[PDB]
Amino acid sequence: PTSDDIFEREYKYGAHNYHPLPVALERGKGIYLWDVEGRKYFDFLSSYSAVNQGHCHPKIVNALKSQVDKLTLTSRAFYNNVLGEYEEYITKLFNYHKVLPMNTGVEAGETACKLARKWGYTVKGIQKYKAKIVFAAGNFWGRTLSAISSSTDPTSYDGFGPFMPGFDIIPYNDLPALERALQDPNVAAFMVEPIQGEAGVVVPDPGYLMGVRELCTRHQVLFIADEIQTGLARTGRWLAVDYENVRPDIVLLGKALSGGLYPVSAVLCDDDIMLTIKPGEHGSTYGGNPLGCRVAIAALEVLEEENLAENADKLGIILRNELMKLPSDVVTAVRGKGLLNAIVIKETKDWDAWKVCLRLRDNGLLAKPTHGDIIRFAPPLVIKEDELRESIEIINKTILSF
Amino acid sequence: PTSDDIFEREYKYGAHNYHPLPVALERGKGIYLWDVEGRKYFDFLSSYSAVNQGHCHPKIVNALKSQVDKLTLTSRAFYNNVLGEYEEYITKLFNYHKVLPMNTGVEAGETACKLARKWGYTVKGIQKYKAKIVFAAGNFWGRTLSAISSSTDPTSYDGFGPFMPGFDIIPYNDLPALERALQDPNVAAFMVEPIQGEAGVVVPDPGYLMGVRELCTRHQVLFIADEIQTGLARTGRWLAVDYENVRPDIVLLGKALSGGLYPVSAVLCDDDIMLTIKPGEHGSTYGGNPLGCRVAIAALEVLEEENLAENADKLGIILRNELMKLPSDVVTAVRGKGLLNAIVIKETKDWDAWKVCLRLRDNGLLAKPTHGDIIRFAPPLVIKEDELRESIEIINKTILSF
Ligand SMILES: *[C@@H](c1c(COP(=O)(O)O)cnc(C)c1O)[C@@H]1C[C@@H](C(=O)O)CC1=N
Ligand SMILES: Cc1ncc(COP(=O)(O)O)c(/C=C2\CC(C(=O)O)=CC2=N)c1O
Repeated sequence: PTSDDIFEREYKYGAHNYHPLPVALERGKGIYLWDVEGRKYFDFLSSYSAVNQGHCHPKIVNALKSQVDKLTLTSRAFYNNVLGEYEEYITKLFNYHKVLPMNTGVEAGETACKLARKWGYTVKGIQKYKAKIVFAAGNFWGRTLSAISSSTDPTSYDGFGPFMPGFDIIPYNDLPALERALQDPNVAAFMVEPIQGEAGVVVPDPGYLMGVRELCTRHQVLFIADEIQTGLARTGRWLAVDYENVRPDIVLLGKALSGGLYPVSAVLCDDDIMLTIKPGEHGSTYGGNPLGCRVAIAALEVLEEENLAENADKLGIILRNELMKLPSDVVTAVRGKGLLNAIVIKETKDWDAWKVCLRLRDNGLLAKPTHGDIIRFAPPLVIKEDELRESIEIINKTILSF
Repeated sequence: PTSDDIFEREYKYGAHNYHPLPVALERGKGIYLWDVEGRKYFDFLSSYSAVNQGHCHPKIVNALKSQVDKLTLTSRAFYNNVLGEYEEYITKLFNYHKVLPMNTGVEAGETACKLARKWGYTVKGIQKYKAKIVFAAGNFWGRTLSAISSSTDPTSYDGFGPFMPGFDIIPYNDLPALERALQDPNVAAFMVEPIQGEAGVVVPDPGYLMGVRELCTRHQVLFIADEIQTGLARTGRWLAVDYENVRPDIVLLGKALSGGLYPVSAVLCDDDIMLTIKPGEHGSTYGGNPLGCRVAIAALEVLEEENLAENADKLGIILRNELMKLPSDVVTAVRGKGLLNAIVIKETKDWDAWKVCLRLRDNGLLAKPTHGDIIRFAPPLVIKEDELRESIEIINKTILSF
């Protein structure tokens, strides 16, 4: 089974909704990935920041192994002995009254939208089905019809049919626009990434998140922080909103909540919001199952025990300082926080970000462009300074190779 | 670590979106569950048919244990060695050109709606954005904003903001209604469960599915079969539509696709539909990851080698025959196919379905009511005839003790 055999088999039998970088991995550990021919690569994508803990982290693997012989799925029609322990752990970790467990990032987002509308109708007092949710241009929170209904990316929404009403879009990093939107008392929530990941690591100006908090509070609007990609130590803090000391009304976690071992996502908020949803009014077959819950407890413990936020902070400072040494008639922008970083590749009609990632792959480093000309650099947070130095050398010699 | 500790902790720190049967499980094996006090129960819900293969089936556990050590998540920005093997396997198993992997059943349904809309615009010629999707009253396909927009159950949609446009609703088990609805040329698809599960195991009349297939073809409308619950041997066939030899345009699979070990779903269809979605136009972080694909291959293999379809066919006949022996004063209807079955209870001031289910629990059998008065009986398909008779005697004991 060769890489080309793998490419062709997927092309024949799988949908073509992805165009992946041509590399075929069969193993991963820590910061490293191996393809089927045995070549080794630095992972600088981390599955979009889902493997913050590194691939196949042994403590998470052992949690999964311990629970899978015991009990894996009851559905929430019954109780089991694991879900409560996890719920107590994660609500006490992030200091919210309650958690609503789901599986994928987009499901946590859908759940937040449902809580915001329910809260708007039953607490704020909006007349039924006039509630609005505001989003920021550039946002990505998944691919359901609701989620693409808030997207400004034509590839997400075009051809996918009438869109969800009550979803309004304002520019990112634009407080007066948010103030203007929040003039309308029918607005129930503003959902926003503290740093926009799929948009290309778009870091807003300092004080943006503080102003969001103050505007949402002043207008009695729920502040929903999507931290599915920025949370869990990726940017150098437990939540990226910790950089500004801001407390969202709802927090979304996913991705790294499981170390990549299991689709686990979380909706955290206080009772005044969460309990707007009554028994039978929301759910998911796999949401809150014992296996994902054991995996999630272990994944969070790893983030804490190994001090991965502080490592991400220090190493991100180093990586950004080395990337800013790149020439600028080639790299026109370097941005990021912690180990969520990007560069912007001045795309001639001679070379582009894709060619850059193909040559990075040839030199043993795996990264993928987004929105054409942006290259994200987002390695697992267990990377060491010497490993980061070697990877930076790969990046330098590749960029300069063009 | 008692049952009441468990109830109390979940009340404190978990969302209140379920009201579960008060039983606190900590182990499952095959058809059996054990609670934290050591009490043993027959599982007659099967996590809504996600554990068709029984709890903790060893072949699926070993598949998961074999992969969790190598590679669990690259995202589909890269290729991995497992996904294409699984795609070849499942597509040849069900005789469709391609599969689009997702994680949860609602995500497969959303994916199908997006396929149907995009096919309507790009193949059928419907003007953007006028494409409709027809659904049957009583349908249940998850809890996203889209899915509840097509629901006729007030508990799923009431209070949940404005609804998704372009969905029409007709009665179930009603070919003339479908015929009338498909006069509109802007209809792209009809999505329907071969047997409505959450609605209370509502079995359509013989020939309904043949007539659906005929009307969809006659009017150039996609037939989407949601077999997330009815598929994978549950009703005594690989797909419930196999009872009438009908081939939907799109098939949804979920739940038992992983034996309960991992959230895996799938959307199956031929090229002329599947390839209306181009690269970058749809995906999911965890969709198609190698861990889920290894468990899904093993879960399917279990269903084939242990002959669970024939088992559920024969044993479901035995179960329905014995449930029809119950008194028409208390049990007013019996229905089902294979091991997907339910009874309807005559509600009086001396018993209701919740009371019956609490007493079933006290007698060693776990079931949950749906829509008030319907009890579903759905044990794992690995159950044996003598175990099924023991369970039936627990049901007789319970019903006749009222
Ligand atoms: C994921 C993403 C989601 C959707 O999560 P899901 O894929 O488990 O449904 C929601 N919120 C955020 C902030 C993120 O990041 C990815 C973002 C994309 C990227 O290129 O960064 C691709 C996604 N799968
Ligand atoms: C036919 C069908 N289609 C889609 C979904 C959504 O799947 P999901 O929960 O997102 O994985 C389900 C799940 C159901 C049904 C159910 C009950 O009471 O029967 C409780 C669930 N959570 C389903 O049965």
